[PDB]
Amino acid sequence: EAPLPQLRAYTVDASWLQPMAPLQVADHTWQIGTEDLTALLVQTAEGAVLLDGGMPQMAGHLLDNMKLRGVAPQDLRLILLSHAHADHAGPVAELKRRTGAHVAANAETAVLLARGGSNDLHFGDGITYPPASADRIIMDGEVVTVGGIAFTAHFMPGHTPGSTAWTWTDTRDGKPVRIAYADSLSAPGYQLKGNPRYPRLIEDYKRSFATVRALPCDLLLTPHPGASNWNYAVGSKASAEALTCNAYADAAEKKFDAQLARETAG
Amino acid sequence: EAPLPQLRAYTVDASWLQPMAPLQVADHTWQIGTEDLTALLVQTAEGAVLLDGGMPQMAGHLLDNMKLRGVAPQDLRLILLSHAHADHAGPVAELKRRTGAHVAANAETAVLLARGGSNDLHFGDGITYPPASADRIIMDGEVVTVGGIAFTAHFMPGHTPGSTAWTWTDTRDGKPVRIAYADSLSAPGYQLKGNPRYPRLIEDYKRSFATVRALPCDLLLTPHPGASNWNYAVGSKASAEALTCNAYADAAEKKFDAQLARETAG
Amino acid sequence: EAPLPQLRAYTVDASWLQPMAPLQVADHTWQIGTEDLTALLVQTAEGAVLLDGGMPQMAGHLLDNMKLRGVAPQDLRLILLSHAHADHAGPVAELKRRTGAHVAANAETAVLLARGGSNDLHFGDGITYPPASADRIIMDGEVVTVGGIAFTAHFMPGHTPGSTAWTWTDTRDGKPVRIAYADSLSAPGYQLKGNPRYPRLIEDYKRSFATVRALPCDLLLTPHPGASNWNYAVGSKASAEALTCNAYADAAEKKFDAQLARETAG
Amino acid sequence: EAPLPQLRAYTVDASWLQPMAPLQVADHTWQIGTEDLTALLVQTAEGAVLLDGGMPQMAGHLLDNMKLRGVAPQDLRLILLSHAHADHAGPVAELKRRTGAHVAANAETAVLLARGGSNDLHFGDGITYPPASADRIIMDGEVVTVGGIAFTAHFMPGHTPGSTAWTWTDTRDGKPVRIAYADSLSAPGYQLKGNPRYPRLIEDYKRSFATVRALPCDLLLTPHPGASNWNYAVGSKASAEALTCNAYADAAEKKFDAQLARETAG
Ligand SMILES: OC[C@H]1O[C@@](CO)(O[C@H]2O[C@H](CO)[C@@H](O)[C@H](O)[C@H]2O)[C@@H](O)[C@@H]1O
Ligand SMILES: OC[C@H]1O[C@@](CO)(O[C@H]2O[C@H](CO)[C@@H](O)[C@H](O)[C@H]2O)[C@@H](O)[C@@H]1O
Ligand SMILES: OC[C@H]1O[C@@](CO)(O[C@H]2O[C@H](CO)[C@@H](O)[C@H](O)[C@H]2O)[C@@H](O)[C@@H]1O
Ligand SMILES: OC[C@H]1O[C@@](CO)(O[C@H]2O[C@H](CO)[C@@H](O)[C@H](O)[C@H]2O)[C@@H](O)[C@@H]1O
Ligand SMILES: OC[C@H]1O[C@@](CO)(O[C@H]2O[C@H](CO)[C@@H](O)[C@H](O)[C@H]2O)[C@@H](O)[C@@H]1O
Ligand SMILES: OC[C@H]1O[C@@](CO)(O[C@H]2O[C@H](CO)[C@@H](O)[C@H](O)[C@H]2O)[C@@H](O)[C@@H]1O
Ligand SMILES: OC[C@H]1O[C@@](CO)(O[C@H]2O[C@H](CO)[C@@H](O)[C@H](O)[C@H]2O)[C@@H](O)[C@@H]1O
Ligand SMILES: OC[C@H]1O[C@@](CO)(O[C@H]2O[C@H](CO)[C@@H](O)[C@H](O)[C@H]2O)[C@@H](O)[C@@H]1O
Ligand SMILES: [Zn+2]
Ligand SMILES: [Zn+2]
Ligand SMILES: [Zn+2]
Ligand SMILES: [Zn+2]
Ligand SMILES: [Zn+2]
Ligand SMILES: [Zn+2]
Ligand SMILES: [Zn+2]
Ligand SMILES: [Zn+2]
Ligand SMILES: [Zn+2]
Ligand SMILES: [Zn+2]
Ligand SMILES: [Zn+2]
Ligand SMILES: [Zn+2]
Repeated sequence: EAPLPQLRAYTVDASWLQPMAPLQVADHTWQIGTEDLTALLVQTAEGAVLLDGGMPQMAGHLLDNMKLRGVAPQDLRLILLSHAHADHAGPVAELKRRTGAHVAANAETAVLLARGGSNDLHFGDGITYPPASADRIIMDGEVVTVGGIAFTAHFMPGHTPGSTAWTWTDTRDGKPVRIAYADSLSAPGYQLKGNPRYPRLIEDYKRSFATVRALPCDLLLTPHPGASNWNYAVGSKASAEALTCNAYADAAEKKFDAQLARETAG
Repeated sequence: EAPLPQLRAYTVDASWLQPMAPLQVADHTWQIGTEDLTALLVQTAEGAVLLDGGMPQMAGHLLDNMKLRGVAPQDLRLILLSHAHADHAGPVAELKRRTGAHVAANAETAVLLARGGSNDLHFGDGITYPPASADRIIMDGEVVTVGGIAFTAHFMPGHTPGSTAWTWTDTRDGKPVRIAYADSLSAPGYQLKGNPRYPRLIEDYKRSFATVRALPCDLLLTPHPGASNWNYAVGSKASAEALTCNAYADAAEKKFDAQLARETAG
Repeated sequence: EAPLPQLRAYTVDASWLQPMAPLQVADHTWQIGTEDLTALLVQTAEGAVLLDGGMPQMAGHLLDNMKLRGVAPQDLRLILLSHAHADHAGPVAELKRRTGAHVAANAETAVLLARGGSNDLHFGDGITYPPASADRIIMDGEVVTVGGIAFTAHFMPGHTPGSTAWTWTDTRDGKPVRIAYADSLSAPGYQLKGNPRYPRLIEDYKRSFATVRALPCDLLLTPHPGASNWNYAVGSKASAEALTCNAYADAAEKKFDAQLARETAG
Repeated sequence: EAPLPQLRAYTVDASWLQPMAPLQVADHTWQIGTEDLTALLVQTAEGAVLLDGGMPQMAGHLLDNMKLRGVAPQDLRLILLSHAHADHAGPVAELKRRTGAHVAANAETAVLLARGGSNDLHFGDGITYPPASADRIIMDGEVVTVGGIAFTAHFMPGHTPGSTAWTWTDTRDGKPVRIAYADSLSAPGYQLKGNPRYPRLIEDYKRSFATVRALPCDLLLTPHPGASNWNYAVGSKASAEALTCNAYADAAEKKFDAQLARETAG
């Protein structure tokens, strides 16, 4: 009688899809995504690095903003990721096809990216995107260097098994600024306790809060800017209310502890 | 001002998603998909073969019908495909996870399946599904045998580069019936002439019409039953109006020639 | 003048390639590899599991011993691995082609297996084997069940990033025996300190010694039987001198500490 | 009693491993491989293309010759292949890691490259190399353009299913020269007739001879220079005795016909 349900698209708040002009974060580092999704362009003498790309439909916008910054498609050398969900790695496959970029990621992120976010530990097949391959597998603490800028990977599993914080030192008019691009610490709708697909989930989150607290962190950014209290829409004041890494980890742990207590109740 | 567009789901006619009970095609062969999408179960002494699975959301229905036929999940040994579009290979990844099945397919089908139908030559990223890996690569004319039933692959590129017809001989109360499961010969919205992503498209279709004409073909079935004039909803009369392979290829070539003439006009 | 060097084969001690008849370890568990490489067959009512396969050239021998145990190729349901080096995962690709088996492994093991052991963190391309794909990705502590026998994964990174101990409870004439198949803890020729390809190597080994100490462990086996003092060549006395998990971890840590001190010296 | 055999390395004639300085073929095109294996560097205003790399151990030599030509590792934009055997695609994985290059290849070549030449239709696992992934899948007749130089793919299956001829137009002091890099047409030790792994092998070779005859072909080069009568070791006279595409196809077909007759005899 009833047919099987139609496929449902992954739809998001309009602000996550609202294009913005490039916003300078430090001397070499620019936010080039949307008002509510981070995509960081780091420009060096020997090419550019992109950290995250946002949603699948953002590929053209990212290339447009790269061109505004003077980065031709072939000048993009490397793509790094916070984690391989559709709202952060969405356009990676298309960006690889349209640029000279390689992708570097840890093994967990590589296997999730290669299945386009399908068979997610918590989302199943509900939130997917075009698959892409990682060209370089990185280990915890490994340094990736482009044009002399060194990016250090800090694994912080929990939100995904492959969740990664990336740190690098830029300058603000020549003076060092230690940037920490810390991954999400949310657990949206997750089963936290006794999860057969992620048995050590709680232990991983708890260690990840400590990892984030200890990051070198003059300036924190996050894949969802609201998580670190950034306001990309207000330009020069965008960073004014930004959290420290310590405060971001503390807020995330308090939310996590409350969610765990509610799960025990329900 | 305007945000980027939301992602759009691949939605289809309700009849493509309308479950049906198993319909016997020959002694060992059953249609177990929906009223308007073919999924053929061939049952042998040494396990079962599935030819196509339909849409991604059909995985549970297929397993239900397998159980009605006496095929436990671990009894499914092999998945074969007509072509790797979402409406025929949709549930392959999930079926592999939930059964003991391997997938056998040609290289073109394997590479399209492995990217979940993304970066399609004609559809781009508009019609995708969870990626799956082929476990065995097959060549044109290669025979795959399960439980003594021999399935022969006949490449018929055009609708996709990897489009394949599968033939086998079943029985009807012990008497031989040469079954031809011929792939689609449609070109829905395709640019046929001077296509930079498929320069020899017209030559491939034209050869594929000839391939289909020559198939051993007592009984023709097609991924979309309407293409061969099957009527799955009427049970015992389902095959009554079915086309021959010759008539199917002729109708497809006439449609193709008309579409090519219209493309030249527009 | 001098040509580039010829490729060099991965050659091993003859005892690693010396076939042996199946040796019973417990009611359902058999050593079916060679005198000096472990390959464990666990036989259940609903099919068999293979833990490791040894060297690439052992595939036929493994299938022979499976047949002696009553396991037809299609009865092999699952392959599990200690780690994805050529002397333990060597024949996995061929076994998958010749049996109905899937492979389950963590993400690190999956990415190393998929490149056939090439670009190894320590061996480069010197020790490789035919690539294979993991069909199921498992997380730390995840339970995989076949025929009612539950196998629990315990990650113990160091020898490879994906190194895994597998535990299960068998019986000895109906009485429970907790088997621990603990991975290698060696670091043959490895740079341990300040390794840019594995920055947290020492921390991972140190945690892995503790993981092995805590395993449920009535009977310890290891990929190289000599590491746990097994003597496969003497049949019924093969397990007589076997180490406990505690003693295996202690011996490995003492060796590791000495090697680290020598590396600091040299 | 007897242990299983040791693994055997793929060893080749010394001349295949004999490094040579870059040899100019046309204004933009250089032979940069060894005396007996072709590796063509095409240098454009917008980066370089490499067609084949030879044996796995040639990676460093190729990078050295690129540097002599003024091509830094990051200037290599694209790798194209004749076919994915160890003596032509051997160093592709390492070159991708050490350069900015992507690989473009047809689906058949991509699936063979991704398993490192293992499970070869004729060689089994005897001739393998580190696996690499194709970043772009190309179709027959598709044009790939770098720095304004257009490379056209011409499929010529037989030696491998994915065998490809690549054509482009260079200049000799400004005057057009149509270069044809035609793949191997040998069948070394192959079973040609009734091959269950390649049922249409003879038909594919026969069509491939015709494909090679029709190539735009002012100057023919081949993966093994001896096949087209090149003499890389004599510098300026290297091309003097080179065959036409017509003569290369004719010689290959005569050899093929004789081998087929001998196979029928034996
Ligand atoms: O790398 C040390 C550096 O990090 C900062 C924050 O940028 O301090 C963080 O790290 C310290 C050691 O891990 C912690 O004591 C501190 O709580 C944490 O914020 C800088 O203060 C310090 O120079
Ligand atoms: O979610 C952060 C994102 O929201 C915007 C509005 O689109 O700013 C809001 O959130 C900021 C804190 O994260 C507030 O300071 C601001 O007042 C509020 O409008 C974006 O600008 C910001 O990137
Ligand atoms: O395999 C031959 C077999 O096929 C049939 C149809 O089932 O005929 C088809 O193939 C013939 C040769 O390819 C064609 O002459 C014919 O037009 C085509 O239908 C049977 O008639 C025949 O026994
Ligand atoms: O598209 C074929 C598919 O449509 C159904 C109705 O759901 O049957 C229709 O098409 C048949 C020919 O293909 C007609 O004979 C029939 O009268 C018409 O309703 C399905 O039954 C059939 O599988
Ligand atoms: O799972 C507990 C079980 O393991 C054994 C060994 O088989 O003890 C091991 O684990 C204990 C807790 O992790 C440790 O105290 C002990 O040192 C270690 O050997 C059994 O004794 C126990 O029943
Ligand atoms: O390396 C273990 C492996 O070696 C053999 C001989 O081939 O046995 C040796 O090692 C045993 C301890 O691991 C000793 O007890 C034995 O005396 C010695 O010969 C194999 O039997 C064993 O599997
Ligand atoms: O593309 C035509 C061009 O190719 C040449 C050889 O470079 O001729 C080849 O192709 C012709 C048509 O395919 C054949 O007639 C000829 O035999 C073959 O060598 C040039 O002669 C011609 O300009
Ligand atoms: O196999 C071709 C390859 O061999 C060399 C010698 O290393 O040259 C030989 O083959 C040429 C024809 O292909 C002959 O003309 C030459 O006289 C002979 O030495 C290499 O120079 C050539 O690249
Ligand atoms: Zn400045
Ligand atoms: Zn997320
Ligand atoms: Zn998110
Ligand atoms: Zn019957
Ligand atoms: Zn289709
Ligand atoms: Zn369809
Ligand atoms: Zn018993
Ligand atoms: Zn090892
Ligand atoms: Zn080992
Ligand atoms: Zn010049
Ligand atoms: Zn070859
Ligand atoms: Zn060759």
